[PDB]
Amino acid sequence: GTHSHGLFKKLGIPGPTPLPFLGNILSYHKGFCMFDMECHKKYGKVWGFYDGQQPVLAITDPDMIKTVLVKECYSVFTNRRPFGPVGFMKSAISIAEDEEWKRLRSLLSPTFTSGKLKEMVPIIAQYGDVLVRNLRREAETGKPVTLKDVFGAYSMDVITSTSFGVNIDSLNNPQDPFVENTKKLLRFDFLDPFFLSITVFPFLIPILEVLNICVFPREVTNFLRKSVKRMKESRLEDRVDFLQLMIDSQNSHKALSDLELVAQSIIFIFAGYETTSSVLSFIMYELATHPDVQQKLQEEIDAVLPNKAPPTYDTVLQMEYLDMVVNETLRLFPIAMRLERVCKKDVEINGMFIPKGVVVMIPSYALHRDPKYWTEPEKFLPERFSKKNKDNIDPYIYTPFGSGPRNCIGMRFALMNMKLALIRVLQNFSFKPCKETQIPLKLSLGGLLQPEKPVVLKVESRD
Amino acid sequence: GTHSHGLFKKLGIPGPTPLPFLGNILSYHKGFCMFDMECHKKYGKVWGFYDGQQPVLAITDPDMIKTVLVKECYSVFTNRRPFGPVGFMKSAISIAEDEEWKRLRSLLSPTFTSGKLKEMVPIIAQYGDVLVRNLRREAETGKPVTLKDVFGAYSMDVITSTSFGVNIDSLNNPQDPFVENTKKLLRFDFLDPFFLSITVFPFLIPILEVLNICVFPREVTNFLRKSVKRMKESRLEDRVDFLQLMIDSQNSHKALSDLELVAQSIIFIFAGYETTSSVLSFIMYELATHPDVQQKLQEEIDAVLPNKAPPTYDTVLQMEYLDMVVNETLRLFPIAMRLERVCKKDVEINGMFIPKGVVVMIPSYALHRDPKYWTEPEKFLPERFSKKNKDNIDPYIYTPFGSGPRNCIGMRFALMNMKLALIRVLQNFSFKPCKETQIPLKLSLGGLLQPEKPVVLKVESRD
Ligand code: HEM
Ligand code: HEM
Repeated sequence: GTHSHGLFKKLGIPGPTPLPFLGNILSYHKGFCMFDMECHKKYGKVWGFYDGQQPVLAITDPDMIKTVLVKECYSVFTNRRPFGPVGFMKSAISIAEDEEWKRLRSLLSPTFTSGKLKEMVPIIAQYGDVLVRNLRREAETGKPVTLKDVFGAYSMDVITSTSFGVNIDSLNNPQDPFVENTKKLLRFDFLDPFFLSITVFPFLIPILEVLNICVFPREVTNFLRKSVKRMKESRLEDRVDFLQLMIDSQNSHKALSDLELVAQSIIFIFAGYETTSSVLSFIMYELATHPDVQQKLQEEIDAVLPNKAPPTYDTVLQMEYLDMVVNETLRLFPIAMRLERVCKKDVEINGMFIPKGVVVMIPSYALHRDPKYWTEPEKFLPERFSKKNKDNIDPYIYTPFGSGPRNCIGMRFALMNMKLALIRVLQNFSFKPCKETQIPLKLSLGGLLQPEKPVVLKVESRD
Repeated sequence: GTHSHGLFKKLGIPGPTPLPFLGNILSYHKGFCMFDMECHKKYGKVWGFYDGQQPVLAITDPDMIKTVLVKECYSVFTNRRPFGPVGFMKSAISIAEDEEWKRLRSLLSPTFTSGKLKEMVPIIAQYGDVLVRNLRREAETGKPVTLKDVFGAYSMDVITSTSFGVNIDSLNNPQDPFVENTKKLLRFDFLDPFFLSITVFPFLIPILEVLNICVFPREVTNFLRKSVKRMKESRLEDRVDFLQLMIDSQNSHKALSDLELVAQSIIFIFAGYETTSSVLSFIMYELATHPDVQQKLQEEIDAVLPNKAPPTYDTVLQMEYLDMVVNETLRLFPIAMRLERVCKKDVEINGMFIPKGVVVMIPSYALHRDPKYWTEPEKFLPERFSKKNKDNIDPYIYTPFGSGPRNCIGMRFALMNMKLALIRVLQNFSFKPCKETQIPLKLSLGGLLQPEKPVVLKVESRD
């Protein structure tokens, strides 16, 4: 339980001294973000710690971050950390490694071009209209609104239609079989008891795989696998969704196997579902607690889109203050918290030796709130991202979507999705705090960047 | 227990149908060689089977064998099969993989040049004199001699002196601490209950490694590790052995770490100890049961080395009939039985697709006795290897030392070692069957190519 706990000592790298077997995981009692902030503050630009026996090297120099995420991505820093028993989802692009990831990224990148996105915009926009209709119910009864619920439904609606052409008002069909399955693809809490145990007993992962025990719910993955087979078999006899693009990609490296395709369909839900709804909720919390910013944003929207004109791909990209609001919220709440890459081979990068097998970690949350780069980092200040000020932002300090060849493949889609939701909602409503609104917002101490209590807000119709 | 058991069926490759969990391991009840001979006979040039869940593709075409062992060695077929919990012996050259093997092979190849070998010959020759002295005791009492005992002692003597400068008459110091340790580095029986269980439960290997349970005896490896540290620390203050060559290589890729060095010292014992003594025993069994061949060999020795002249590097390499006898015995008894390489990536080689992760196996024992290539393959016929006949021998059918960049690194040393022993012994003695000699020889049904009963022979002094 100590074998590798001498590594950073031998390399002269500072960090919290690890306990046998556990390493440093007891320092996670306040979650990832507080641990990373405290280590940054007390150890400086680089430090190392141990998740069980696994050494993790944290780096904060932007030039070093570029070398890892960009310059040496294919040669040395290709893969993320393996995390638990995964079964056939081994073929999902975010979990695949080395040449197999490189292949999958090539097969799937044409699916995320601006041209495919623009062709999807009318689809996503339809569910913004559904969102507004549902919000209007509660704006009329005066009941406070739980944001994760309404933005969760929106997120689900956009996924099911843009992924499979499945058109559902999920907020009002919460027991449609397709919705009750996809709702279960939530983000993993890596500080929960199962994942803590796997970190201390990583040698048990092969035992779980041989028993077909999978961190992705078996019932959900099998429902989706058989649903997809049915859509594929259909369709053929008699759409601009991700499934159709992937189906088309199967007829011209060696094509995308049928199982590989279902794995991507599932991982796209997992990657986009709770991420989008969380960020939307943080944004509306910031707008509700900064009425001046909400008004300025509604003024911009009304100017670009007079008389509640429906948003379009081009009109969205025109809105600079909208972009500034989205960007500043993601500075405060980079829901990934950390970026990680395994070091595949002994390397020396910009001054320091990094041994094979170390996980190199970029603490996005901590860098996003680092006073060296950000004046008053705890304040919500969209003007940081104005054309005036934004040139002073280092792209390797601000990394809410990662960076380089393995960054977020759905970044453009997620930005466009969230902005289209925000536009439609703000055209129709203003959001204000309740007495049940938690002000200021407290973050959870678990493994997910989420509010301590669900955000709840009053919705008032601008009509 | 069936996941991968459909692979050869899907590829249209024949082979014995596997049972759940076990695969084909129940067919090992007569050992590796009989299983490989029977499959070759009933399935043809290629077949597949499963060691538990691991698929193994057997190949017999010499052009395909060259492609695997030679042409695509670095790109695709670099590594042997992982086999059990190995601990720090992970750094031993025969167990290392990919770039780390390539590095170790580069660091260690200068240690096995003809020039280093010739410099070692006086050392090895000294223990041939010790062998003869010990044999003479039993040639005088008339007691039959157990070959593995006398050739085991010889093998040990040559190792301890050529590896560490440790000069011991091990047959008469059988409880010297250094001898009692090195005697334990015997070949693994992969059909024994532990290794059968590991084959059926390969998922338990990580559990064993985390508990520091190692297939190499811990007490032996630690005795040798501390012995080596003592020799290294000594020596320095105040030799042409492998240790000295490796020590010298540490002062000019990034040099050979201290632990890496001890790992090679241990693996060289493991690789050469029981291998050399087994082959010597097979050779003397063939000479004793073919007196005409033994006489012709003694006649050649007496002609090259009149009046029991001591053998030299150059005189050994002059003896053609000696070479033919050694080579034909190794045709009958290729103690490795099989050569193996893991397929690192999907490839198509000479006509057939081979998927990633399959073990490609070359059944040396079966090819060595294949009637297509060998007239009367069960007969001991040294004239096969005469300059007359030897051009008709395919170097990828006859592979007692493997082939290509990852062949036996100690091949020249082992040949020179065995020949020097045979020369000295045959200069002084003739070996004849006893009534306790098993004729014809029966092979064991376990996992090692060894006689069923120990070979025992009468030794008669030519004086
Ligand atoms: C606001 C919403 C989202 C945020 C903040 C976000 C953030 C991130 C981050 C930080 C990464 C890691 C990048 C790196 O390691 O350098 C990532 C990866 C990824 N995201 Fe997103 N993401 C979001 C939405 C989405 C959506 C909607 C999709 C799919 C439609 C998606 C698909 C992926 C995939 C596949 C990866 C792994 C890429 C690869 O391994 O090649 N994400 N995301
Ligand atoms: C008659 C005695 C010996 C026989 C029949 C023999 C046979 C073999 C065979 C068939 C291989 C596998 C080659 C392949 O996979 O293509 C091998 C590998 C090897 N042998 Fe030998 N061997 C003998 C003696 C020795 C000795 C004396 C040493 C060391 C001094 C040695 C060191 C090695 C090593 C290190 C490997 C692995 C090479 C690598 O992985 O790079 N062997 N041997």
